Parts: sequence; structure tokens; C-alpha cells
Amino acid sequence: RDFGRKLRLLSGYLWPRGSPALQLVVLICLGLMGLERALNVLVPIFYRNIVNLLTEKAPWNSLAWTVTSYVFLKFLQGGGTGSTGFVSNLRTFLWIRVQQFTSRRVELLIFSHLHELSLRWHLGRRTGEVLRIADRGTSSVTGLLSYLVFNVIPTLADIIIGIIYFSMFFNAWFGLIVFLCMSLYLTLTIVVTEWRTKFRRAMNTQENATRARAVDSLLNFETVKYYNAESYEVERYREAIIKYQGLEWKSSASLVLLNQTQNLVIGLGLLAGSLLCAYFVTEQKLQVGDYVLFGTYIIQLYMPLNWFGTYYRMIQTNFIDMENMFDLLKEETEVKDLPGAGPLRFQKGRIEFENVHFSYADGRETLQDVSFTVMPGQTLALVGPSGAGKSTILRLLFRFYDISSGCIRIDGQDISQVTQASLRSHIGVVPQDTVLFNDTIADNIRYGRVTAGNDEVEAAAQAAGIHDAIMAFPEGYRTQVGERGLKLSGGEKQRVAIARTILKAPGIILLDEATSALDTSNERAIQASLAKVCANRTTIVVAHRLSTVVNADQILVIKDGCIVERGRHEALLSRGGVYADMWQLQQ
Amino acid sequence: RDFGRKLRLLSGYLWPRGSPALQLVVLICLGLMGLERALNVLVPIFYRNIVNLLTEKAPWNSLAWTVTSYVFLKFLQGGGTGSTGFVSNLRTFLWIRVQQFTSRRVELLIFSHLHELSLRWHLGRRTGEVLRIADRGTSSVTGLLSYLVFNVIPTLADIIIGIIYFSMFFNAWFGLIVFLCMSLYLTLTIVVTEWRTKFRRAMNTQENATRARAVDSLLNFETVKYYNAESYEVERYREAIIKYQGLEWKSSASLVLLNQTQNLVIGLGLLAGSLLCAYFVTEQKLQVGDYVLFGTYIIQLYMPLNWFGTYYRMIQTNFIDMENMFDLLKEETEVKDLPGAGPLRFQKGRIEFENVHFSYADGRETLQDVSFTVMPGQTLALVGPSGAGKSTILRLLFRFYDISSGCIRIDGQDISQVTQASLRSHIGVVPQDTVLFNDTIADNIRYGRVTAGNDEVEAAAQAAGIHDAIMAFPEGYRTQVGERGLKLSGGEKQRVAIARTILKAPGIILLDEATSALDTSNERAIQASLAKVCANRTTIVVAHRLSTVVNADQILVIKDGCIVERGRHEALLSRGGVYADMWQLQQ
Ligand SMILES: N[C@@H](CCC(=O)N[C@@H](CS)C(=O)NCC(=O)O)C(=O)O
Ligand SMILES: N[C@@H](CCC(=O)N[C@@H](CS)C(=O)NCC(=O)O)C(=O)O
Repeated sequence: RDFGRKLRLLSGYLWPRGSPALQLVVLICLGLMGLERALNVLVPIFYRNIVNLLTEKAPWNSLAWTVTSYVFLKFLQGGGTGSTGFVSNLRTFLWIRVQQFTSRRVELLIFSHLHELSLRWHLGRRTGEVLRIADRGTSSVTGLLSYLVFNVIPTLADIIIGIIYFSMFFNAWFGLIVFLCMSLYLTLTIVVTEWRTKFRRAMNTQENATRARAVDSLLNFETVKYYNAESYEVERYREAIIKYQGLEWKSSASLVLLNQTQNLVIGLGLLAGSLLCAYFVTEQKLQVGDYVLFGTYIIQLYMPLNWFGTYYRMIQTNFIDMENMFDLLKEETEVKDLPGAGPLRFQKGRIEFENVHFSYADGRETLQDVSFTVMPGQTLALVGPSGAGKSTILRLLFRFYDISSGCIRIDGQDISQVTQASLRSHIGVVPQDTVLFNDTIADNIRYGRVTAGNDEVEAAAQAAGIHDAIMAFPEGYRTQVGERGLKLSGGEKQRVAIARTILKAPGIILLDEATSALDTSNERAIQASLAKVCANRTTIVVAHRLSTVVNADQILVIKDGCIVERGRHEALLSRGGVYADMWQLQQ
Repeated sequence: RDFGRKLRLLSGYLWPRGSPALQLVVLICLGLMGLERALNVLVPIFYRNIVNLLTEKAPWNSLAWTVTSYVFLKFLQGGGTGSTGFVSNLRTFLWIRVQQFTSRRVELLIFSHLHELSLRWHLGRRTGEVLRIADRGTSSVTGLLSYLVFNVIPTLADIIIGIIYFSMFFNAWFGLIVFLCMSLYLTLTIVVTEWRTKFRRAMNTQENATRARAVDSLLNFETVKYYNAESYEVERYREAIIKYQGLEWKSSASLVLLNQTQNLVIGLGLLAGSLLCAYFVTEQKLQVGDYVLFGTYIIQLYMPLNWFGTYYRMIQTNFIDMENMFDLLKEETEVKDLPGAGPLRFQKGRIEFENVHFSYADGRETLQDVSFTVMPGQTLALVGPSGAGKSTILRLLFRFYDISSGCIRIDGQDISQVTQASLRSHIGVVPQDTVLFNDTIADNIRYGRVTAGNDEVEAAAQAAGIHDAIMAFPEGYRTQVGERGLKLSGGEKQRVAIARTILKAPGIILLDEATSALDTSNERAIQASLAKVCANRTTIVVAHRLSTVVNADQILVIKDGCIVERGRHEALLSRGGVYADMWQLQQ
């Protein structure tokens, strides 16, 4: 039933293909499992020997030695519920290390491969669902291995070994009795389990619904604002509670029924076995100790079978979760890749366009036959209505999609024939809302270059005029910054964005202006700093204000993928066309 | 150790003081617990009888009947791990019903009392934390009762009963042996359960930190935007994983030690008992069956005492959660309430203000000596800068806070000592951002009156001009609406707000103008509807546009708690004051 490939993948993930100091640990763990399985069978034999020696008035010495050996063996073996003895504890003590190793490896792998994807897929689904999928996937990879290997194979092996022992060394009917009892136990526990899976899921769905209902009567506090509607909400909560309680009652009972069907089957068992053994004993066919041996063996072999239910249920789920996570990882639809080879030669920073058409969505087209060429060092600007074309062309400048038709070349070299690393390193981008994550300002600034020391940080503090503002803070570089720490203003995060821009030392500045209201002096200082970092550097600015455009060397207007102005600035001044639009935009 | 009052409260919650059909259930459950405890002691006596009868070659009939009785008894008693037998399953089968009843009652109580609170407390902390506190509180109330009553008292009772039995009917030294073994087991379990507690909490904190770290590398997709910072994020994740794995390893190692300290104190005890019993057997002081009897009793005590060991931590945690939930319920910070008695009768709706002072924050004061009086049917309006005073006075019209100093009267009756029910019933309020929860629009409309039938819904749909939209939707009143369903426009939700306003049919309309830009024809239709619902009804409107002011009878301007305009509409037009502000607002 397609289990072959599944088990092959599980085996692949089991063996630590890496460090050679862990295969020895795995071998030791398997040997310990084998020793535990042997002890589990050979303890009752010593119990029977003790009883037999006691019933024939043996001398004290042999009795003492045998009882000491039996007690030591019981201590080594699981002295109850399987998972108590010394052997199982050592097995856990090594498997924790091996499990941590494998979980770390798989988690790093999935994290890196998920981070390697493109943007469209990352906007396709929300982050919470995918993070939950990943966490459940790694938890399943560990737990399914643990559950199967160390709780479902040992139990079946114990069952088979006990059947063989009873059929060979004890009699010919006890084997049949045990086999029938265990077969009935297994099949009944399996079915009952499916019926219960049904009535249960329905309980989890109802619980999720009744929990979601509760939130929207505490997060939507308009009840009193509208009317005296406390009674209505109370009644609705009562009805939801009633439904959930009914489903819960049905579930819990299924469990009581699985539990008792089991406690019966094992019992019809004991009876049959105990009655037959007693009858065989009373006619000198067996010994006294055989009775206690059979009782102890049946009890001890039934002991780890009490959870087969939970185990079926889970070994299933975790398989579904593994399917989901492997489907996530196996996806190869990440079409933003690179050619076979070819670095980038950033000679001077030439940018050219040749009738490029692109539409980020489907159905209709937004950008078509856009063509313009910018001399290096000139601060070209883009203006237009409230549209998404500006952001689109911003992204195609940054190799964030794949152009459907056209060509984008830089310095006489196509950007589609080079790796993303150099092209993205040479360009610094300032977004509208520069949001930062939870860390100190020191690593925030060093985020520009990992190998750059604090010398570049001091240089940036001197250059960007942030030294006085930074040292004004009494907490120093170890200040708690972010949503966890203190809040900052928009101007401050723009300033730190310029700081990391100077850290980058880029070749092109594809900056986007923020729309924050501020005094003209601070904005002019910011623009002066931007000019002094983009001096003798290509610059593209997107804004709705003419202050940055009046001194700009070239201005373009985009109207649904159309450009109607070109040439030098004096030509546009002499046009006298939408210059009315510029006049009415100036005020 | 302060346990007395806590146990008294637990006893209070245990007995269902309500319906008379559950006292019988509780009595039956306690009787079943007692019967289980008796069986758990009296089974090994039958085992010893069987062995003794087998060793003296008893006749077959007595042996068969005794063995059948013993097997039946084992089936009735827990045939392993305590929670398997028929008796325990029946106890669960009734406790599920009683637990559902008590949980439902406590949850409804806490929900209603929490919903009765005021607003400032609800802005003191977010809803998620308080809801999680409530849910943990109810879960603890159920689980702590279950854990204690049915798994910590029975085990200690079993220990004491076994000690008594061994000291009385068996010998004078087995009691000492068992007592010493059990005392050592308990004390070692307690101490190792504490040291491990520490190391562990540290594991939970580290896990929470690492998990929270992952979300801020997927909700902050700026890595590609800034620079090739995949390596830095991968390294940071690796370091966090390393720290978490170290803490996890320490915790697992601690667990492996508690387990074995136990499996020893049990091994030492069993060794001593078995050796002494065998030596006493070899000198004809005891019987053969006493050996198997002693062996079979220790195993029982051990199962339960194992999981006992664990249950310490949980009783402790929960008692913390119960303390938190009871502290939440005992909170009395609801200062917006009503005097000892006094209903309200609304005649016509006179409103007067006599130099009232109010400050919702602390330190400074915002609203002071505010005085105005509104004739019925006059749409009095407030205007000013970007300030919250307008919303504040909107709130004080609704008895949403307590006036610091002054006098507020409606219809010549002070509102500070009247019931909130009628006072909020006679007044309808239209907010700016009307948020609704997950349900159909039919209930959204019916929200006006719980007792109102569909006849009023049809009449209001005809009156408010919303029937055409209803017929437009092919799903009718049964359309799936809300954030889970399809979205609606701002104009539509304002319209449904007016619809529920007509459902209320109030006497005073403390409406607030919507801040949505829309076609002037729809706005004039909305204004006509508002006039036709506010005809011969008092109205107060807050807006920054002159559309609601041109026809207004009286307009007030707030200047950080100052009012300088008063009089009739012609009077304020002729005053020649902030009329300049009116002209400069128009264009
Ligand atoms: N009756 C189950 C016992 C399994 C069990 O009780 N384990 C706990 C989990 S720690 C459980 O299942 N209780 C909650 C549930 O019903 O799922 C079986 O025989 O497999
Ligand atoms: N040897 C453990 C057995 C109990 C146990 O391990 N139970 C599970 C809970 S189902 C557990 O504790 N695992 C998580 C943990 O280590 O706390 C003890 O004596 O406490």
C-alpha cells in the first residue's frame, strides 16, 4: 500500500549521514532494544524457577542466589509499563542527542529552502499557516520515527516471540489461546478506533468554532454601545457550549467503549488460559510455577498494548503531516533563477530600456513598451497618479520578477544573464515604510556588511550626521530597539535607512520617498545627505512632490504603462503641455 | 500550608449545588472509588489462595471455581496501570457528565461577570491575555479537581491500607520495609521534581523565544530587498537552535534521573522484601503463596506512584492558574454602576450642561466648564481641530465614564443616579467605524430588538430603502456575511447602521458623521434618511464638513476644553467670529 517508498524515506532520515560519532550511538541503542526484548521474555522463566525451588524445600543458598539474580534482572528490565527499567532509560539518554541532531538538520534545511523562494508564492499564503505547517512537519519527522521504531515494532516482536515460546516450550493449546486473544484485541481496537476518529474530529471542529465565537464578543465591544444585548450574547454562548458538550460526551464514551472492549478480550483470555493451566496442573502434567509464569507473562505482554490506540491514531496523523511538509519542500515553482554562470561587471552604471512589456497580475496588462535611458549620475524621477505602476517598475529594476517580454540591460549587459547576488548588492533601496526587526542598533547598522567592523559604523555616524543623535541616547549601542523596545518616529527610521545605505556603498539608488509630514529644513537636510551619498552615482526617485523634481535632470510621467515625455529638461520646459499639471501640483 | 481554604473552595465547586439529579451521581462515583480501592487490595488474597490450593493438590472442582472467581475479580479490578478495570471506566462514564455540568456553569459565570466590566479596564489590557487567563482558569478548575480527587487521594489511601495489611496479617517487618521504601520514593521524587522544574521552565522560555524569532524573518521580507543576508539569518537561527537544544538536553537528562532514582528505590525495596520473605518461607514460618502475594502487591503500588511523581508539577501549576482566575473574578474595578435603586422615565429629551469638568487621562484636564442646552429636533453640531474632545463628550452622553465634577441632567433628571438600562435604551448611537462579527445580515438587522419578529425587519427594509440591495443578493437574508463571508462597502455598513437605528426607534440620536468619501447623491439620500428618522427627534452631529452644519440650528467649537460660540443659527452667522474658519473650511 505504497508503504515502501515511505519507509525508504524514513530510513533515509534515520541514519545520521554526517558525523561518524553517532552511528555508534545508534548501534548501541538498537543493541539495548534487543537486550530489553530478551529480558522481557527471560524474566518470567526466572520467576518460575524461583517458585519451583521454593515448592520443593530447596536449601537456603540456592534460593538466595536465585532470588538475588531475579531481583537484579527485574531492576534491569522494565519494572512496570515497559518504559521504566535501566535499559529503556539509557536508550532514551542517547536517543535525545541523536534526535536533537536530526531535528536541527531538518529544521535548518526546510528554513533555508523556504527562505529561498520568490515573492509571489510568499504573498500567495499567510505566514502563520506556513509556519504551522513547518513546525508540525519537523515534529512529525521526529515523533513518527520515535513512536514506530521504539513502540510498535518492539511490541509486535514481543507478541511473536511469546507466541513462539508458548507454542514450543509450554504446550500446543496455549499458543492458540494467546494468538486468538491478541488477534481479537488488535482488530477490535483498530475498528473502534476508526469510528471514534470520526465522532472526534467533529469535536475538534466544534471546539474551534465555539472558541472563535468567544473572541468576537470581547474584541468587538459594541454591545453596550448599541443596546442592552448582554442577554442575547449569553444565550448564544450557552447554545454553543451545549453543542460542544454534546459532541464531547459522545467522544468520551467512545473511549470508554474501546477501553472496555479491550479489558474484556484480555480477560476472556486469562480465563481461558488460567483455567486450562490449572486443569493441566492438577493432573501432574505441569508444575506449580507454570501457573504464575503464565499469569505474569500475559499481564506483562498486555501492558504495552494499552496505548495501541493512541498510537494508531498518531502514526496516522503524523503521516499526513509528513505528506504536507514534503509536498511543501518538493515544490520547484520558484521561477526567478539564474543562468549557468556569468558575474556582473559594474563599470559605470549604464541603464537602458527596450520596449519592455510586463504585467504582474493576469488577464490585463499594466506595463507595455516602456523605454528610457538614464545617464550616470543623473537623478531621474518618476511621477504619476495613485497607481501601482511606479512600484512595478521599481521591482523590475531589482530583478524581483521575470520579464514576460522585452529586455533589461545594465552597462551593456542584460540583467537576466547574471546572478542575483552582485546585481542586488550594487543597488540600495529605501522603501516607504522602513520597518525593523527586534535587535540593537549596532547589528542593525552592521546589517549592511557582515564583515565590516565598527570602523564603518563610526564612519557612517560621522557622515550621516547621526553621531550626536545616537550619543544623545544614554543607553548606548545596547539599547532595546524594535517593537520589544522603545518606539521611534518615521524620520528616525528613514535616517537609519540612509545609514544602512551608506553601509552598503551601492552603485545605484532606487530610492522611494516617504510621505511623512515634516518641516522643510529636515527634509532638505535629508535630501542633501541623499545627494551626497548618490553624488557621481545613478539615482532614481519616486515622489509626488516637485521639490525633488525641479532640480532633477529628467522627469518621466507614467500613465498605465505609457510615457509621453522624453528628452532633456529644457525640452520639457519648452513643451508647455501638462506643465499646467505641474503648476497646479506645485501648490 | 494555606491548603485549607483552597480545599474548601474545591469542595464547594465539587458538589453540584444545583440540579438534584447529580448528587446521586457523585455518591455513586465515590462508592465506585471505594469499591475499586477494596478490590485492588483483595485480589492478591485470592491469588495467594489459588497458589496455596494448587500446591496441596486440591480437588478439581474447588480449584476451578476459585480460579474463575479470581479471573472475574481481576477483570473487575484494574487489570494493569490502574485505569483499565470496569469500575474505573464506569466512574469516568459518569464523571464526564458531571464535569461538563460544572465547567459549563463556571464558564458562563465568569463570562457574564467579565462582560459586566467597564471600558477603561478593557483598554488596560488586551483581550487575548484575559481570554487566555479565563480559559486556563476553567481548565484548571476541572483538571485539578479530577487529578486530586481521583489520582492522589486513592494512591495514598492504597499505600496506607497496604501498610496496615502487611503490618497486621503478614508480619512485623514487611510493614517497616514497605514504609521505608515508599517514604524514600516520595521524598526523592519531590526533590528531583523541583530541580527539574527549574531547568525546564528555562526550556519553555527559550522555546518561546526561538519560535517568536522565526515569525520575524517571514513577516519582515526585507532580506532580499536589502542585501544577500540569507547567511546572517541562517547563522542566527542556527545559534538559537543550538541554545534551545542545550536546554532541552539538560531537561531530558534530568528526567532520566528521576526515573531511575525511582526504579531503584523500588528495586532496593523489592530486593529486601523478597529476600526476607524467602528466608522466612524456608523455615516453615510462611506459605508458598505468600511470596507471589508480596511480589504482586509491590508492582501495583509502583504503577500508581510513578505517575504520582509526575502529578506534583501539575497540581502546583494549576493552583497558580486557579489563583489567577479567582483574582480576576474577585476584581471590583467597575466604577460606572448604579445606586441602590431608581428607574428612569423619559418624557421628551431635555438636555442641559452645567459647568462640568472631566479628565479621562491623568495629570492635566481636558474638558472643563462645558455648558450647552439643545431644543428638541435641533441638530446641534461640534467642530474643532484634530482633537478627541468631540468623541469624549460623545462618550459622556452615553454614561460610559463617571463625571469628575459637575452636574449632568436629562429631562431635568440627573443621570449619575439612574439605571443604565433605560438610559442606553432610549438613545441610539451611530459610530464611525461600525465593526460587526461573524453572522448573517439578517441577525445584524434583528439586533435592534431580540423580541422583534420579521415583520419589523420587512418594515424597516421598506422604510430605509435597503430592499433593493437585499433582492440584489441571490442568497437573500441567508447570505454568509462578515469577515469570514464576503466583504461589504462603507456605505452599505453605514446604511445597515441606520437600519438598526430604526429598529431601535430611539428618542435621542447621538449620531456621529461617517468619514467616507462618496458621491454627493448618495450622501444627500443618507441625509434625507437621517432627517426622516430624526424628525421631531433630538439630534447631535459631529463632523468636519459644512454639509451637516449649513442646516444645523446651533454649532459649537471646542478649543482644548473651551467653548466660545453660542446662540441661534442666525445669531452665530451674525456674530462675525470664526466665520473666517467656516469660509476657509469650505474650500
Ligand atoms: N484508551 C486508550 C488510552 C490512551 C489514553 O488514554 N491516552 C491519553 C493521552 S495522554 C488519551 O487518549 N486521552 C485523551 C484522549 O482521549 O485522546 C487506549 O487504550 O489506547
Ligand atoms: N517518568 C515520568 C513519566 C511521566 C511522563 O513522562 N509523562 C509524560 C507526559 S504524557 C511526560 O512527562 N513527558 C513530558 C515531560 O518530560 O514532562 C515521570 O515519572 O514523571
